[PDB]
This record gives sequence, structure tokens and C-alpha cells, in this order.
Amino acid sequence: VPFVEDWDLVQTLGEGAYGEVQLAVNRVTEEAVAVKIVDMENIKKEICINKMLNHENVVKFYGHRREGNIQYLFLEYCSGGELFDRIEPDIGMPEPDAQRFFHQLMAGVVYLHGIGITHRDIKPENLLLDERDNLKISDFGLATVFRYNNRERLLNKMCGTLPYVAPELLKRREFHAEPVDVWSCGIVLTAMLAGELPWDQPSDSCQEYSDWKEKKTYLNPWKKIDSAPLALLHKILVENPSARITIPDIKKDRWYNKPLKKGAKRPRVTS
Ligand SMILES: COc1cc(OC)c(NC(=O)Nc2cnccn2)cc1Cl
Repeated sequence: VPFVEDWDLVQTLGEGAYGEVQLAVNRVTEEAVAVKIVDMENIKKEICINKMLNHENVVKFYGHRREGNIQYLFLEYCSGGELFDRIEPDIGMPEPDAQRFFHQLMAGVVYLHGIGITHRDIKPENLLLDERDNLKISDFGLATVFRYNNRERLLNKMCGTLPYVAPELLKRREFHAEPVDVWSCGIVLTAMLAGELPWDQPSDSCQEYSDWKEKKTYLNPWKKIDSAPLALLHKILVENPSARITIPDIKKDRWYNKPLKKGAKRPRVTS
């Protein structure tokens, strides 16, 4: 079929340091995909990691094209935008919505860790939503392989965003990959339930971080979070990464398994 390979760039979705994310519409089919334009090894890893990924809660990779020194990454379009924009400042969002997003985030991270990939920069800006509000993990620019040939490799590289980084990244030379992603998911859950970030960074110099370790939960943001999801945050936001809760145990948590959310409103008539 002629002209099926032609895609029109119709709007700027976002703009980062690596470049810009454009909305691309197929000339013939009108299928919408997002195109990440990277004006360049840094992207060669993002492409390689993206070729491995195939999960309903992970942004799909369709292919890539190189036009000189510019790389075009054909990625899944998520019309719902960023999870960040669904968080009302100093409020958050209704608890059943946050539980559904946290469930979908856990399915995505279980999958990633299961194939030996660590995202290393989980935050609401990178958690995208489709037309049906299905969460998708995006941007594998900071991601890496932590398990290869069933052998785990300890990480040492400084990566992420300070309010979401685990404290062992600032205190230890080496650390396990999986508890780092579990921690950032915990900060994401906190943000969704309180509409604010607990601390600038997880260090003792940060009074908000010291207060959390001293269990001063009568203070913000913890005061806004109900006891059942707060009990889960007490297990995620544990300084020692070896004592920190694992995802198989997050799935057994009381709040995680608490019925709260109704299914998508389906059409109905009376009489
Ligand atoms: C602010 O609105 C948006 C922002 C977006 O990205 C920054 C998108 N993008 C989107 O759906 N695709 C995407 C972006 N980065 C990596 C992988 N996939 C959609 C919307 Cl609607």
C-alpha cells in the first residue's frame, strides 16, 4: 500500500535534554504513535533495552530510524498523558485511583525485574496513561541490565531524581538494583495520596527525612494518608535496602489487596 510508511509530526508532546517527543500520525491509517527525537551509546542502550520489552504496563517500542546524527524512536502513544498531571497539588487523588495505578505500576516493575531490567528513574513524569487510564512505564534512557545469565550485578552509578532516589545510593558505593525501584514506587504512591513529595533527598541533613525515621506521622504528608496505605509506606520507605519490602510481599500487603475501586463505568439502561 503506498504512503503507509509516512508519518506526520502534528504536535509537541514533551521536551527533554535528549530532545523532544512528538505526536506522529500515519498518513494512510491515522494510527498515532509518539516519536522521541534524539539529536546525538546513551541512545544505543535505550534502543537495545526497548527491543526486549513487551508488557501491557510498559510503553511499547515499534522501531527506530536514523537520519544522519538524529535518532527517531517510534514509541507507544499514551493520550492520557503523565500521571504527574493527575496529582492535585497538596491533595493527590482519590485512594481507589492511586491503588489501581499502584497495581499497574507493580505489574510493570515485576515484569521489568523478571527480565533483569531496572528502570532507575521511576517518577509520575515517566508514568504515562493510555485512553483507558492504563499506566505505562516510559523512558528507558537511564535503565540498565542488573541480571544476566541468572547472575546479579550490583550497581554503583548515580542515577535518578533526588526526591525519588533510595538512601543507599547516597550512602553506599554498591547497592542492589531491585530495592531502588521499590523505593521510587513508594515515593510515587506517597505523591498520589498526599499531592506532595516527603523530602528533597533521603539524607539525615533533610529534617523531613529524619522525622519519618522518628515515625512523626502526625506531620505532612503522612497525616493525609490513611493508616492502611501508610502501613505499606512504612514497609517500602525502610532505609536499609535488605530489610525493605520486596514486590512479592507488596502483593500480600493488606491495603494492596483491599477492595476500593469499581471497574470502568459500562453503559446500562433501566426497565
Ligand atoms: C503532556 O502530554 C503527553 C506527554 C507525553 O510524553 C512526554 C506523551 N507521550 C507518549 O504518549 N509517548 C511516550 C513518551 N516518552 C516515551 C515513550 N512514549 C503523551 C502525552 Cl498526551
